[PDB]
Amino acid sequence: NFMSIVNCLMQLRKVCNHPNLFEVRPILTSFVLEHCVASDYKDVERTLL
DNA sequence: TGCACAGGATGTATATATCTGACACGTGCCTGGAGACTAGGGAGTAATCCCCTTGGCGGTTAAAACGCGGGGGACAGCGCGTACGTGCGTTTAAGCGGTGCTAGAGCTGTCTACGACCAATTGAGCGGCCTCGGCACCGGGATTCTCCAGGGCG
Repeated sequence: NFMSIVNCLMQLRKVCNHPNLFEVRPILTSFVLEHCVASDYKDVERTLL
């Protein structure tokens, strides 16, 4: 359509000037890995103790 | 003389034959069950067109949203007294057993108006249209209507 062209270009025009595209830059927090392999051996430590 | 006893003279729950009421079982005539013919009413499709959306920038306005003062009205506390709450004896009248009736409730033939079912006309009622006089909104101005400050009065 003629509307899809304009609405598709408004996102590039929402970029080139400033990153207005939702402008989400990750805060770069660390990884979320919850396993903590030693916790799996915690029970074995309890039984042996 | 004062006293215990042996038997009659009354009660009383106890056990037995007896009187309603309701559940249980055996019928036969107006119901249902079912078989066939008709057919128009229901399931299915081919355009269609028509108002209803798609997505989001801005500019501006009217409506929504927040914020504080305090004024009056909701609301707690408390005393009063008369208006029902509670308890007696005394009365009028419904409950109930039983009775003589009837006049209106209730099931059944006759036919006869009289409304169900079906062609032919049309005209009065419905789709379409295009105006103007009543209607929408607001100024002008008079009128009322409430709000606040003495002050004459306690």
